[PDB]
Amino acid sequence: RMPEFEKSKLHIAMYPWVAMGHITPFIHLANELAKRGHSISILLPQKALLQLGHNNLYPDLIKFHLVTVPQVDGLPPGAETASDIDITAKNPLAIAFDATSEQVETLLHSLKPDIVFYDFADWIPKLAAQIGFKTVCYNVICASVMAIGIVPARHIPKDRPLTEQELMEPPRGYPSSTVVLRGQEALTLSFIGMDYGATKFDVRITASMQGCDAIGIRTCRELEGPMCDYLSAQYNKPVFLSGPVLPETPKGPLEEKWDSWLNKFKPKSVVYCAFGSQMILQKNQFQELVLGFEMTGLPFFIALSKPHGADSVEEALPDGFLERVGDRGVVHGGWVQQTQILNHPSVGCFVSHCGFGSMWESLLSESQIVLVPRLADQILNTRLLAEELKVAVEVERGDMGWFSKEDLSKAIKSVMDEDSEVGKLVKQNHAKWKETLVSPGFMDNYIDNFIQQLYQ
Repeated sequence: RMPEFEKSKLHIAMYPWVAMGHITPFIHLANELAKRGHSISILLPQKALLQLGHNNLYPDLIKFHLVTVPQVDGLPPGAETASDIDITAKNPLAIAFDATSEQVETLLHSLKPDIVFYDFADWIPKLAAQIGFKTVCYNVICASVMAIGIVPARHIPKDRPLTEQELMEPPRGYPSSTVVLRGQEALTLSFIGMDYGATKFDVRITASMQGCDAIGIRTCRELEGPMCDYLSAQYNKPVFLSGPVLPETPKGPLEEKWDSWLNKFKPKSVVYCAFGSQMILQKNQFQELVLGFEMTGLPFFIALSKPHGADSVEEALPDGFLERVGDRGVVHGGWVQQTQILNHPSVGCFVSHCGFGSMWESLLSESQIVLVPRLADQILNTRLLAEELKVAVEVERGDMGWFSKEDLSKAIKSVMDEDSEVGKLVKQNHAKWKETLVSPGFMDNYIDNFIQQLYQ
């Protein structure tokens, strides 16, 4: 036997893409790593520090280092993150981001970290070779959108935009016939061939992936093992999984008004619906939605933003809706405590867009899962949950993402009717999966095994 000793802690630096949606998960990962004693240097612009710094739970070990984003052609005056731009400024922000290379080179030279985590900064490997650190290309998304998009096995012609049936065809070798985009959904993958600064996106991501020592993904073998294996083979790189790195669930009690309203109903009977804080619907689609909920005859709590055009949610509701729904249903256009609502024992169904966080809140809950995705990562997550694992159902679509009230109602009723065979299938499968994903230590073991891989 060699004697025990206390393995020495790592210093890890992170330079994530300058979006609140990229930085926040890097911080949550930082917290899990610092919890185990490791040191983390996170490089970010000051507006991000201002908005997100509160998320750092271990300031003795997690330090923030400011990175001034240069001014360039096309860039709004004070802009440091994607929160400060419209989609017409995407390339200035990318060019500006790439122009932070000198300022981060200096910081990394000064900090001398063991490992650096990055995503969109494909020039970080060049610096690794200079300064002598290892790199992980850490992706805060699911493996499937990575596997189906920018891999060597997909030819992406550099002169013209990609076409619908090209985008719709998975790369050769892609290990699923279920977790795929159908027809017009392919269009949502268009970003893979787009421009993103001086270069196209696929060139940047191909370089990030090819240049790293390991690929990191915010996911699990149990859900996306084959996808991870596929990526590994495509880039000839190891793939380290962190697990989903979910933040500490907000405790704090539920607003008295909503709790009393929910207590009016039988256990596991209310349908809750939210598509997260980004998305906003067209007025007619919003009206199909609420009517779809009326048709179910079930009680319902809808937390959606007022649609484009309207002055409030009340204004947007079709004629007579409030009167005939009365007790049964709420349509709230402001912020709600999503977590505490889903945990109310009266809630029994969650209708969501299958964004990353909502996917995981769904999988970990006791409610049945109904899915209405918009973006490529959301559709792919949805295929995983509804087609492949069958722990959820997905609402059918049409042109432009349209969903019928008939289909929305049918889906909700299909999982809430006690005699529905589809509903029993998804309920039992969901319970099997939940049991695996909350078995004690499951998340911590992902983190601890991730750290072990970092040590190599």
